[PDB]
Amino acid sequence: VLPGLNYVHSGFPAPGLRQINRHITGHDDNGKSVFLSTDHGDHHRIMGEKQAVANILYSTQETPVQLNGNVDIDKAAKEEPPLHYHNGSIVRMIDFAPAVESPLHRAVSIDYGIVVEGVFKLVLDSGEERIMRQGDVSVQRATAHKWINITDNGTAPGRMMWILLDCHDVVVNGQVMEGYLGDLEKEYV
Amino acid sequence: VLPGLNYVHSGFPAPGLRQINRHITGHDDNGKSVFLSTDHGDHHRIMGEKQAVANILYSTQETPVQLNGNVDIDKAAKEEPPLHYHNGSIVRMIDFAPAVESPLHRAVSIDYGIVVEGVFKLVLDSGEERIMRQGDVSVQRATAHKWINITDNGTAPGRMMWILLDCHDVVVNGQVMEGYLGDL
Amino acid sequence: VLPGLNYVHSGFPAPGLRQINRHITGHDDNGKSVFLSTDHGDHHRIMGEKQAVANILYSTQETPVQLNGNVDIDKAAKEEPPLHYHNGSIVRMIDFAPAVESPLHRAVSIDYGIVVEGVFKLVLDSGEERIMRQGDVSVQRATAHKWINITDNGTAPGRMMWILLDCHDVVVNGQVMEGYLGDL
Amino acid sequence: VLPGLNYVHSGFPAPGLRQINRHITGHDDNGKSVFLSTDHGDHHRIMGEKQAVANILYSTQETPVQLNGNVDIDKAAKEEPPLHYHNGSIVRMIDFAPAVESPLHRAVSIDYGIVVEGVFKLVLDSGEERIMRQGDVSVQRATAHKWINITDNGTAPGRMMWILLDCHDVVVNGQVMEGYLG
Amino acid sequence: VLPGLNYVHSGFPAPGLRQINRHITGHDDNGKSVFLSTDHGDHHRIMGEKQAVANILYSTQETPVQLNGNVDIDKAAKEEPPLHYHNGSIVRMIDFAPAVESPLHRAVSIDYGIVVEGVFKLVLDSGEERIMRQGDVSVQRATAHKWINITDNGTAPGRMMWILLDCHDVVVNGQVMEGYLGDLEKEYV
Amino acid sequence: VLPGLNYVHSGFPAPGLRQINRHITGHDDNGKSVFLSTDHGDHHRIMGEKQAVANILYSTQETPVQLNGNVDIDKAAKEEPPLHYHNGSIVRMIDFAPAVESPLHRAVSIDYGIVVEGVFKLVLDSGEERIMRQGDVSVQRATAHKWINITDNGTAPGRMMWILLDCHDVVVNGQVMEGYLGDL
Repeated sequence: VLPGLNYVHSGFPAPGLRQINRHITGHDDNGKSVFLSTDHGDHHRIMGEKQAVANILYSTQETPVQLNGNVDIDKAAKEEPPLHYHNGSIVRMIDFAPAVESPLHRAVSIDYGIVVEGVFKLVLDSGEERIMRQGDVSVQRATAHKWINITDNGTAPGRMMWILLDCHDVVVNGQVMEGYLGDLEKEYV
Repeated sequence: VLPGLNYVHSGFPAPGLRQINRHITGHDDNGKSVFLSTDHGDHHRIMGEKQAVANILYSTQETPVQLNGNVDIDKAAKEEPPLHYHNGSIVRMIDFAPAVESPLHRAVSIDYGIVVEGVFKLVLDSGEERIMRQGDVSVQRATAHKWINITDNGTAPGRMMWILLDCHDVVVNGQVMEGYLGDL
Repeated sequence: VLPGLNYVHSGFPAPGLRQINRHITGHDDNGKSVFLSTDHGDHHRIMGEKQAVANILYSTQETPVQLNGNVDIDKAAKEEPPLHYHNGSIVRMIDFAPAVESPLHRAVSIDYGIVVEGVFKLVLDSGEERIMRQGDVSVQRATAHKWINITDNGTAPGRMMWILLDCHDVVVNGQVMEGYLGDL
Repeated sequence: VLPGLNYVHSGFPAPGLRQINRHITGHDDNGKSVFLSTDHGDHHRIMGEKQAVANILYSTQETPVQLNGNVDIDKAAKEEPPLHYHNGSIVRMIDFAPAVESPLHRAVSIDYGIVVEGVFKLVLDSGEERIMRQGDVSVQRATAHKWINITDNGTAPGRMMWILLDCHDVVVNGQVMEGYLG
Repeated sequence: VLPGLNYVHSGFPAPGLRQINRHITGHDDNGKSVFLSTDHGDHHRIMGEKQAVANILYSTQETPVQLNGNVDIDKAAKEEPPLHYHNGSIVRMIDFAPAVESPLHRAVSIDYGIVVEGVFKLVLDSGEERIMRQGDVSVQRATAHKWINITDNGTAPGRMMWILLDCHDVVVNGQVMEGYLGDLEKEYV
Repeated sequence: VLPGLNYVHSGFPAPGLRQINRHITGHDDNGKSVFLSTDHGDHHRIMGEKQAVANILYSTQETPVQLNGNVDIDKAAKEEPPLHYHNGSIVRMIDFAPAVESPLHRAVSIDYGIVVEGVFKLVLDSGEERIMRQGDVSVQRATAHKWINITDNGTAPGRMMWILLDCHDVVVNGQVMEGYLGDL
């Protein structure tokens, strides 16, 4: 019995989770600050056997970010970003079906994670774990981890949000700690 | 009478809001991923007349981030960051006392904002406004803006979180839109 | 200014409200009771200027209900039902944008209503009114009424669910109280 | 050992669940739509060894419903309805004590069910199941089933509401699927 | 318009508020500690025009309390208690209909109060005021005050609990701050 | 492993629970009722290996309480109170870390306890148990017991509040039911 099989029958948001509002601000051609768009995000991707849906709320591809000509908005909208942009950022929101586990993986990236709804178990490859509840924040520094939805004893969906930044390769005793994705590689090709 | 006057009496968290847990992961000498610390953030700063309190959960000063020797941790904890870091990031959580309202201002920054708890009204300098409830996200693109806590008709506290990133100067029709800190 | 202009930007569900699961049971080869469908409902209809979205959870067009060969399933899915079915039922769920309110209307219908999420004001053409919160239940006996979403002082979406049954024309003082659809 | 033994100690509502409002509208003598009632429902019945309590919010005994002279209100309040009405409807609300199970049963009836509070498990006679959280909707088409209240790992109460309508008898492979009460 | 007119149609609890569980413990004839009762409280009382309902969870009429022979249980169930007991305690829970105000009054007793559900406003005779949300605690030291239910802009019910203990008379510069109940004398003894 | 080991890293409130407002009223020099203080309680005390934290909201030391000259306020602030006060009262609030248990103990006092947030299990020395959810009240009459935090399957913090009053020694079969603190 695979957890969360076919739970996500309508893309984002997953059943039991609220639809969201993404506001994007900008400047008109008279210098006034205006609201450019209100939507449900972008680049909704169904993951696993319909066990989770991802939602890319924004992305940047350069540092510092160029906002003139609304170039940043169109680079974010015209292409589905990969796991992680070099010298840039991605804001990734994921809806988890009940009891759904992500594979133990490592992205070479510093990742600010915040639980938006539910309870999540952050497990590392050393066995160490932390239970993270709503509002809890993590600073994942290119470490090997897996995320586990444990909301209501594995019967409720949960939602998490990540802001992924670029990092240099972590070296420990002259050895580069290599990034790997396991079963998550099929979800970003 | 000033909104939120002497509401925050014990720093972070503000009355009515929950204490947080911040987890920072790292690497041990053998090469396994380990949890380096669990705490309530860093560099708490009272704002206004005890009308708010800020919480700096992390910050980076270069891109790509240098993680070796835990130097990112050291820089993040050594000194309180300014409004915004060139070629870097800041995670800033803020608790608002009831009905507390920020000054109209512009930071030359792109800001990812999420409403962690409460109901906030985002006001831009053109009068355009959007009410933001828990879970709603904004991409503030170097815009002159104002944040208003309106949770439960101005009787409850609210909490926001921003991730502030470095951007180039926004130039509209030849004129640099310069950022002002302002005051109400 | 319209109460909910362009709030519902992605159909059902409305922003701030949860996606649902609709489960339909049935019988298989050898008379085992099984699940036939788990979906988001059927017959989504944007109402107003994206001020509301309606969801038809189920409907029947006859009494008693004919279930053999799954004909009630086919009828319920093959065509979007009207306001109400003669000799039938409709399970219609509606999401209201903030402060959105229905026009003063009458249906020749006995409607069971339950507030699923939010707070609503039910006003009759007499002026009498009642505030209904979650779990509260209404039996509208072919009366002329309004529904006003008032959740969080007009800043939060709400959701109602109705079961609409057919009824005979109500007659007062020899007058048939004619149903009218008001504005919408 | 019994899941909800002696939990419901004051009728409706059960400990941990909210008291409700039921509003019934009607017409006065000059045609104005007015409110006739505000109460806690009707025909409250304790079930089992005080493991649950039912609340009948309304019922109709004919289709289409006859509203004139308020004879429907009279019929709905004068006698406790049975499990279901022929050519009729019943709105039944049930507060489940923690972990309380419903017996495996079948009624010849189409039931619209909505979780009002808590988390329930819907098990059918073939073993298949679906977990239903607040706001989820089920259409029970004369199938054999049970309801298990699993709210907060069996330590919290939950509340369901059903609208039971009449159906024709279900025949599969020439056999009429009989009802039973387990 | 009377704020909570005919809102409490079925006594305790008020519509929109939860029925409760009061557990009372004691000792068996063998010295082991046991649960003596589980119920919805005692001495339910409708206040005003079905505008509120009180629920007296327990009371004591002596200091220190005598628990032998269960005489404190019988004394608490035998009579409905007055506003406050001399040399004793009263745990009074009150369900407020939406927007219901208590009258300005002064009970000569120190009252611990906690908001159980909703948002209440505590206004004092000088006009000073505090908004009290679920979880907040007030220590009422024989002051003249009034409680206002403002839950969800006066459209939702709320619930307060109090523990009323005996105090001496408050004397300010020779003057006795005398008790008075205003409109609330209707609802006691 | 020890439940809640090092969970409460920043005193009161524990991570996951809200900061509180304690309001104390009194009289000014003219005889008007005014608010004397708005704070987070008093006498915060960590318990166990950072597994819980207690917050003494108020206390009295005499019956009836003396309030003139604010003597009761001073007596409540100047000393951290013991387990219970003779002829007096203690309002004790305690924040439990996930899955945290108190030892089987007896205090010779009558305790008015309410669940502020979470779910607790009250186990008595006879093995009988009750599950108490938010808003439920217990009257403890000098009985041997223990408190278990079972909030969200042992993974969430909980909060109780007691009011302890003095009581005469309980005698059962000519033997005094001695109080004891216990050892896990």
